[PDB]
Amino acid sequence: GERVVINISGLRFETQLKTLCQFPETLLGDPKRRMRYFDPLRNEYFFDRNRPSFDAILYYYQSGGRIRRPVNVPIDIFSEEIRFYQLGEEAMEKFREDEGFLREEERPLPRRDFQRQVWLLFEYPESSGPARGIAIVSVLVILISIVIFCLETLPEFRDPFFVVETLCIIWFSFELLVRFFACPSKATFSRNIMNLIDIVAIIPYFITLGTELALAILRVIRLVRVFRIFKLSRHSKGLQILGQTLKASMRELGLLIFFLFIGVILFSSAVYFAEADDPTSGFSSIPDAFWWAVVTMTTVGYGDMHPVTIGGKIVGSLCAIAGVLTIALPVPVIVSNFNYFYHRET
Amino acid sequence: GERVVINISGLRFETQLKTLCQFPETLLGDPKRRMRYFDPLRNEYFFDRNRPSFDAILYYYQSGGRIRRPVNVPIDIFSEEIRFYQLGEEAMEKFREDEGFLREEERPLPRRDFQRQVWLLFEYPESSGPARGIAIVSVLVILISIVIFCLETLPEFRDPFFVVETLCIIWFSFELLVRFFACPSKATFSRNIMNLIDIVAIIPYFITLGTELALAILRVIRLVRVFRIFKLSRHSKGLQILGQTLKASMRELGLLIFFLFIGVILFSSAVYFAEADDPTSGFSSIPDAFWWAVVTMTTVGYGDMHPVTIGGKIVGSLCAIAGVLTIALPVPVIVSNFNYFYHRET
Amino acid sequence: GERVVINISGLRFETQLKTLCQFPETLLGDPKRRMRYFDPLRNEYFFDRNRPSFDAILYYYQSGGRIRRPVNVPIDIFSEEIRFYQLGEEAMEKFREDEGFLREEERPLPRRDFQRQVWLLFEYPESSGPARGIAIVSVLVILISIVIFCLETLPEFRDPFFVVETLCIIWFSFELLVRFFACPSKATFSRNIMNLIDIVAIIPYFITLGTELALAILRVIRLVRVFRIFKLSRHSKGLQILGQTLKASMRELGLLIFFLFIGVILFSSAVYFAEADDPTSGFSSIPDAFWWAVVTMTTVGYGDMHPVTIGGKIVGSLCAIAGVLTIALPVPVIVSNFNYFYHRET
Amino acid sequence: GERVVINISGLRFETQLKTLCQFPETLLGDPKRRMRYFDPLRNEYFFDRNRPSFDAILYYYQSGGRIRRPVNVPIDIFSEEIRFYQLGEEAMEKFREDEGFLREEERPLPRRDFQRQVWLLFEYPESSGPARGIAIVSVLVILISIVIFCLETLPEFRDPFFVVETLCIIWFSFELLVRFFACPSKATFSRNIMNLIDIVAIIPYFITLGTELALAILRVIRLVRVFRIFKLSRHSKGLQILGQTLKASMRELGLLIFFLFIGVILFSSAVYFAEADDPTSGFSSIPDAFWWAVVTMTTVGYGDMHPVTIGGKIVGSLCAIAGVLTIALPVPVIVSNFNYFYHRET
Ligand SMILES: [K+]
Ligand SMILES: [K+]
Ligand SMILES: [K+]
Repeated sequence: GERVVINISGLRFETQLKTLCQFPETLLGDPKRRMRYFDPLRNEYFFDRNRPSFDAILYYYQSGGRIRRPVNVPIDIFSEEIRFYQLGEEAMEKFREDEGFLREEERPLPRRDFQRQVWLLFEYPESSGPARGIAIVSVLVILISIVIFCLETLPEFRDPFFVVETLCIIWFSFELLVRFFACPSKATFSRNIMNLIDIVAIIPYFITLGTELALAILRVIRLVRVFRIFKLSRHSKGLQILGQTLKASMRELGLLIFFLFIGVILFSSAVYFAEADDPTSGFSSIPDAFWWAVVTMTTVGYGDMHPVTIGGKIVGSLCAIAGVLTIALPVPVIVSNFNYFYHRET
Repeated sequence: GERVVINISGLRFETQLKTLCQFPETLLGDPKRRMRYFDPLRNEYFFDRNRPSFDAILYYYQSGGRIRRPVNVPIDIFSEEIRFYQLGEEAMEKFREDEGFLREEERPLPRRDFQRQVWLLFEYPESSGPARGIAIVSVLVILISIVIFCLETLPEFRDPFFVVETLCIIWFSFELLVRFFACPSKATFSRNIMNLIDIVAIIPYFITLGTELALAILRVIRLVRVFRIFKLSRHSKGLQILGQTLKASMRELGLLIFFLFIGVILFSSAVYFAEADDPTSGFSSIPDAFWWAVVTMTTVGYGDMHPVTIGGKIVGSLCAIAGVLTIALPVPVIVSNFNYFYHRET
Repeated sequence: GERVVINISGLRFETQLKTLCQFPETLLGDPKRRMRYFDPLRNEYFFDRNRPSFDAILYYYQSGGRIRRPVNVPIDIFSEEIRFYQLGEEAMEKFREDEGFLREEERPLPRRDFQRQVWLLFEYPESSGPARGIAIVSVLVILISIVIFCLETLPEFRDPFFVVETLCIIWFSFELLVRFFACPSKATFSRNIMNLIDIVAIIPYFITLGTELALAILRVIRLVRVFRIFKLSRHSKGLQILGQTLKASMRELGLLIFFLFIGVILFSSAVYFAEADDPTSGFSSIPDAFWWAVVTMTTVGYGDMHPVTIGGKIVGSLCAIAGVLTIALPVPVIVSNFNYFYHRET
Repeated sequence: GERVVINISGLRFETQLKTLCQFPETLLGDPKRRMRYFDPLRNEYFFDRNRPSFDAILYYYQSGGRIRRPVNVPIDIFSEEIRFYQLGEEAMEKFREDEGFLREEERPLPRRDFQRQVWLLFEYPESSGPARGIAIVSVLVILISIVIFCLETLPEFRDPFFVVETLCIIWFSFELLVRFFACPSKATFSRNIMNLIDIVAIIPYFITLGTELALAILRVIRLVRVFRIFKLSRHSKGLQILGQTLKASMRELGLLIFFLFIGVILFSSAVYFAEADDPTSGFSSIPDAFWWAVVTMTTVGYGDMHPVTIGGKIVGSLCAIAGVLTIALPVPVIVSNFNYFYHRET
């Protein structure tokens, strides 16, 4: 039933020896490290230190390791108070996990001299000079492949285009093979999103050459060749934050599309029933005002043609207001996700 | 005039025995449960516990049951401190009512073996496999009734449509009767909004069949058949949150419509008086610029036709600014109501 | 050099007798009211009370009347602690002036039996039944005068209109005379904004009748007859909050108009210089793209006609982005003013 | 091993004499200034003062000069507590640098009687009457030069314009020479942005006169004459805040333009591939839907012409939603920068 008096510069605390011996790897736990500060006469351990920090430290032992920082104590002061009390790296990364920093992982490096040099050359551009050369050459090759895609579909042209496209495909396949064979773990390579993007960027050229030298299919292939824009996400950090934002916000995008569908059916029905007994109106069905309701609710504008009645113009006024209301509701959640993932960098 | 000294790990509190005996059902109220911690020599009750939590607990007795959590104490720590002090379930749900959680109701179940099984089968879809089957069949029947409504009004057609519509009405009436006759309390059934929606979804078919086998009326009936979209609110949780948001925000919607009316009258008057002495302008009245002012203030756009004078274009510039200002003012209150009801789920 | 020990339920405070006698109208100031709580043996004044509240109360005397509420003490608890300490109504309305409530004025009533009855009948509608009758009759007369204004300017008509307009003017002048002759202070009557609005609502009828029974002038008079919409601000509380918002935000409205002017001159110059060597473009001057730049920056839309070059479409893309940026900057300050004046009601 | 007891009105603190002597220029550091408050009997220094402020002051010595204000202490109370403790102007501007006020610089004045008078006359308009006269004359000359620029390019005219333009250039060069020769430090003059703006405002007149009395070049010169709008930034404080905002937000503007480029390429590709097998569609290439995708994503509107298929209208619906999402993401960071630099004035 022995007690112990800990005096943090005038603010006197008291507890049991069991609570101090529950963590016998800290400053106050072992009976010899804390006799550094013991005063024989006053029977107390005088720590000329910080007082709100010590009431948080004393709660950590009582809570059996549950941790929190008081709201009136700054992070650096509390950090070096944890360090002074030598609570433990367990308690330190508990405090980090509690505050919410993502400082937990360090990705490995290949176990050889040759692999380490080519993997750090082709993967980490901040290292060397040749690394920045590979980065700038890669961004330029991606940009000219986009230009070749759009110029292919111009009507003055429809071969130099096949030669430029096959040079771009040679460079893409070359750096994909070099990145694959120089990686540390091949089990991780078929889980990165960017390596899947590079594979889908080089596939349709090879299947076109195969079936060409051996309706919906060829339209799918000509629209799947547009996924070479997403090869810029390796060199752009705002695009990676945009992908993280869009993955964290999938319920809000579904709600946006669902609310717009409900409003389009409702206001198309209303404007068609308001303009049926008028032979000079343009709405001939309810599936004919769908596009008018979409461009009125989003505020793009349908052009000169307008409802022609009085009830149709009252319905159009309500459609223009209701779209602003409908769209403005799930969008602050998506911009909060963006602000979170974006300022997480600092 | 006896005092009592309560020592929360060094932080010494003092009060009267009357204040402790005012709640004689707690830990400190009865004279035998709190002699667990009484120290005979120091004449104090040593609780090796949390200090800001205890100043809140000591205030609860003094305030005669008024409760609050200090701003520097987290909710779980204060919750188990209330639990340790055994303040009472009265004090615990007072603390819950103070913080503002809606954890108060549990809706009943029918008092029989048969009724409980069919009511939980047709009302709670998360229970069983047949429950999810009934849910998916119901959503599919609602969707094909919407498709039948719009395809009915196409002009290439205007019978398979009557057969599909009467099958949909048979399913709606069947599940309405099964939900009605299997419910616990029939006094609650004519107060849910969704049961009223189901009744209005099946009424106009039956009154059309009745008066057909026995202007504004038939137009009202053909526009009241569109309320089958709101039968999706039973299966969608975002739509229920949208209804709660729109009911909590009825003053702000009235202010939005009132501000837009004031602006439409004002800017229509101004643009007509700016373009009266010009024979090539299109505004022939003040009730002819109402629609131009609506689409300019909302930013939809009126199309190619524009004011034709210099004063008319100065008035149009001010209309385009004033609509943004007018609309942007009552909308943050509606999106705060949405964020409240939406994150209330977690 | 006498000290005094004040013991707030265990938390011991200490000060000088000079600091307590500096306010000798309070509980601790006079030497007989505070001997209610003095303990002769322990030489202290035991107040079984609230501890953070007492450190704020002890600071009030030291600061010579400067007051503040601690951030960890709620408003009702601190209010009744001020009341318990009987600091003074001076200190109580200092605390109210510090927190920022507008509970300071009570507007007078006429000093007679007859004047008090007609002034409360015609000014305060929440009193009686005839008061609500006068309110509803007034709103209906204002609404039919607005309808008469717009129907006057229709072209099928251009007398019942003169009879309806002269009945509306008789009612406006009647209630203006009754409100003027029944008011308590006639010095305040020519400072309310609403009485000036009523005078401007009845003036142009009388000057038209005078000069008619005795270009810019008559156009000014026909546009000054539109100020009868603002007679609804007496019966509407959202419109009064809108007027307070617009008066508090006059620097931000000037910045909005100035930023839009800078952008219109800049992008009109750029699009004209990008499309000068092309005979099929529509911009013939820099003062001919002013209206295109206004409707592109505000997002209303100019219609089918578009820049016709490549440099003109690059300039148009930048105009569409820059308007969103320019407009979005001074608008959160205006909506914060609105939220302040609007939630000030509760 | 001597200790010292400091009693802040009942709240007793304790520390070592080394910690107090570490700053021997303050109130508690020198052994004679603090014997003002020493009580010989109780062996303590009684400061009838503020208690949370003193725990912050005691931490300052322990942290070796690191400073912070507690979150529960207001700024004026803590300021005069620092002043009472005479911590030092070093500690006072450390506290100011910690809170984040920009009260650090005072710009010099010329070292002569004549230079000081003309520099304060032509640079500081708030001083005198002639200073405000120079300010109003300068703003009027800038405004008529803008009017001359636009009226020059009207087609009814294309000499009074050369005379008005040469008078404006004489005034600009005159005040530039007077401001240059009367300044204190000529090393600072070629680093202000506004003096560079004045030089670029007077250059192209002189090079036109030189090469005229001695394609892309003359188009560059006729578009560089538009930089006379930015001479209003000396007389306008909202424009200076806009320039500070736009310089602090250069990463967010690049992200806005990059996200819009990605979306334009994506939705142009999709709408062209959705409308290729239809001879009545208007999209003939992917570089022909670029402008439609820009005006649909920004909500300006493309006019009457619309996608003509069903897949094209589904793609157009997604384009109209995706632009709102894309644009709304980096814009709250720019408006937070604006609010910061704008309310920094108060
Ligand atoms: K538009
Ligand atoms: K728009
Ligand atoms: K349009």
